[PDB]
Order: sequence, then C-alpha cells, then structure tokens
Amino acid sequence: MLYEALRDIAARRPDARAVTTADGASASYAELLDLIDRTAAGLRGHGVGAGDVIACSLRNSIRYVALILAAARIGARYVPLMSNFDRADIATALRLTGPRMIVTDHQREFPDQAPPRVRLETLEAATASPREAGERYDGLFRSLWTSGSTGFPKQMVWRQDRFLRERRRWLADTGITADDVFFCRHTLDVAHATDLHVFAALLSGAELVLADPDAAPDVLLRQIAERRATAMSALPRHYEEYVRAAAGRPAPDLSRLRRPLCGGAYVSAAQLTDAAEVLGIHIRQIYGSTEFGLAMGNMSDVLQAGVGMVPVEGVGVRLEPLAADRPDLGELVLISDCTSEGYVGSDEANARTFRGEEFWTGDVAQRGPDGTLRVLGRVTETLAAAGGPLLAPVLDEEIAAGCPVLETAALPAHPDRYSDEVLLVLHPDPDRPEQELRKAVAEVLDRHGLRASIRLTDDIPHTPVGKPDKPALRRRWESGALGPV
Repeated sequence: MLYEALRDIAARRPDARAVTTADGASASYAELLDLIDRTAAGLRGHGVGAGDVIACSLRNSIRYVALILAAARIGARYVPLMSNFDRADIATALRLTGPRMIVTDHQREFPDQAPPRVRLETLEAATASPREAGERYDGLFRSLWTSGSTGFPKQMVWRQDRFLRERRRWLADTGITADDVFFCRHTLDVAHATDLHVFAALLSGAELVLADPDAAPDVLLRQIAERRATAMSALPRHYEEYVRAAAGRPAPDLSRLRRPLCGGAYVSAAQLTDAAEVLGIHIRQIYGSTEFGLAMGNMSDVLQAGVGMVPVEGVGVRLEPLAADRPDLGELVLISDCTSEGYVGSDEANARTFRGEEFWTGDVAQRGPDGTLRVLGRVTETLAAAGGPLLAPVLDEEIAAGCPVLETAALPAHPDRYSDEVLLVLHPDPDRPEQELRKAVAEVLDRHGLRASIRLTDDIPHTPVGKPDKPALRRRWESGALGPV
C-alpha cells in the first residue's frame, strides 16, 4: 500500500525533486521509484521475498530510503540494527527478528551465526523490476525499537495500512503540502526520521532533505537555511544545541520554517522563548510515540511558552486522573484505529499499554484553562510540589540553570508514592564552593515546596548523548522500606 501511494504521487510529478542529501545527491520521484524497483529486483535476486525480515546496518542515504520502500513493496519487513547495539545486542536483536540478511554499508563486527551481510549498493540491480498489477501488501513491513529503557528495547511492528492511514491523518491536520521541504537530521533507523520526515514528505509529494545525524549544529543550521527547509522535527536537546550555536550571533535565516516541530521530551517555556529570541522561530509542540504515531500538537505560529497542544484531528484523548481531587491532571490515554500492532514477545508491556481500544501512554498531562493539554513527563517522575504535581525534568532544568552543578538528576524519593520528597543527585562543580551549591539548591527546592535527600557524586551514569541515566540512578540510590541508601 505504501509503494502504491508513492507510485500514484510519482506518476503525477515524475520529474519533481523528491530527495536531496546535504552533501549533493538527489533523486526525482521517478528516479526514486526506479531505485526502489531496482532494489526490489536485487532483493529478489538475493532470495528475499514476502514475509522475510531484512536487518539494516546503514547510514542515511537515498539508497536506504529506497530499501525501506522496496521492502514494503515486496511484502518484506525491515528492522534496524541500531548503531548503539554492540556485538552482543546485535545477537539479541537477531534472535528476536530472525532476518534473512543484513544489508550493510560500513565496517562492523557481527556475531558468529548472523545472516549473510549484503553491501547496500549491490542490491541496486541494473534492470528495474516493475511492480506487477495486483500486488499489494497491507501487513507488517517494519520492526522498530523503543528507547530510554535500561533493558534491551522492546520490538514494535507496524502494518502498512495502519501506518499509511496514520501518516495521512497527521499530514492533513498539520497542513503538509507538496510545497514543503523536510529536513531530517536523525538516523533513518528511527521513526523520528522515517515518520516525521521521510514518509511525511513522500506521501505528500513534498521534498526530503537527508542530513548527517553526526554533523555539528552549526553545520546543520547552515544546511537548514541553504536547503530552504519548511518542516523538521527534533528533540528539545537538538533545539538547545541550535540555540547555543546561534546565541549572540546575527539570527539565521529560518524564515521558511513554517513547521519547526519539537517533541520527545520536556520542552520548557524558556526553551521556547529562547528559540524565538535566538533562532527567530516559533517552535511547534508535537507529541506521540513509535507505538502510537502522532497524537497531539500545536501548529499555531505563536510563541508557545505556557501553551499546550490539541489532539490531531481523528485522535481521541482522555486523562486517567491521578486523584479525583484534580481531574485536569492524569495519565494521558489515547484512542486510535491506526496504531502499531503492539510489542513483539512482551506480554506484560502490551497488557499495561494496549488496553483494548485504548493506548496508555504512561505520561502525565494537564488541561489548562484554554483547553489545551500539556504533557509534563513520565508518571513515574511525578513530585507533589507547591502549586500541584511537578515532573522531575522541570526541576532538573531549573537546578541545572540556576545552581553551580555540572549535572543533576531529580527522582521521586520512593517508588510507589506521590510525595514532596525528592531524591536529588548532584554532580558538583568542583571549582565552586559547596556552601554555594547547597544555598542555590535550597532556593530551588523551597520555590517548589520540595523536601530533598541529596546525593553528591561525580559518578553519574550517562546516556550516549551525555544526560544522566535516571533509571540507573534510581536502581542505586532509591530509598527502601527501611530507610535511605
């Protein structure tokens, strides 16, 4: 179904630009469909067929885009071997998926019994296999991975029909047209790339710009302007990087960015105001998940500090209240007819997450007077603060910016309860006095009515992008029934 929809678009504008890479390469819609059809031809030539699973160990390239579409066209299913997978995690990922082959384009050590590796470029046959009339695949076409757990990530599978419907709904709500140019600086291994940029552009007849996820933010900022991008999605940390790179300099030319989307983590009022002042854009808040697709956003071209989102037209939302005291504050529960098919081989996770027709996000949202919803963070991160429930990322940003710490991680002190007690792990700035740390910390905590148990340490587990790994911090210092660790 995905190939078909792509082919219809290509037929109307065969010679229109479809994909541009930051470093020069390009393809029209007709050229891209030819590459897909030639990649289908080579995949068939290598014994791949419907139902097979194709693991991918690949950098961002037009060829990787064609491979995804070729897989979908022949009724195969692709799965990324995430770049942070080491040899052991590759073995595990292979045990869970059982792929027919690993398509590779860079040196990498695979485990001993791995499926055969095939170099990406050699899958492009010289002679294209035209898609035959009467061929359509509506079922599974991809396995994807969760993120942010200390465990091996959970496998998610999507059907083509549900994905295509979900993307068309978002594209309608969001106002995407063929005029748009999507700037994608994430690895194609993740839905942040493939959903918000690749299929968003191609199912629209728009243009996709493939950038290097490893490029420094100054480089990406020049490229966002040069390539005239109108739409992109990035994490808060990515916008903070952009801002820092541009702060104090004459503003970049981001005038074409009518859809600068941000989601995936806490986006503060200060981040949004910063982006306006430094980058001269109004960041548009979005919200979703690889499990669900896109659920909410705020496409208004205003500074969105202190403003929430609304459901994507066709998505249902309710709050499961944390307490009958505050109905406007609860776990966010979502309703859709076109989500993923859930988790592979994880019965506990599916049971807690897919409860019938409903999708339980495990995130805390709040309604505001204006009827919008602000997603505040994980339910497991709620603190009972002055002024209502407060989510730890909020306190983390406050402490980090106002106190002489190199980093901080705030967690609720006790696993099961909603308390004003915070477990506060501080990495002290060794250059600054300790009394200055505790005065500054006391101020933040008192601003929120919080009680804290403080753990000073420079032995912080970090994520690969340098943030505290709060799950590992909790497993070490969380309190028990008999007292503090």
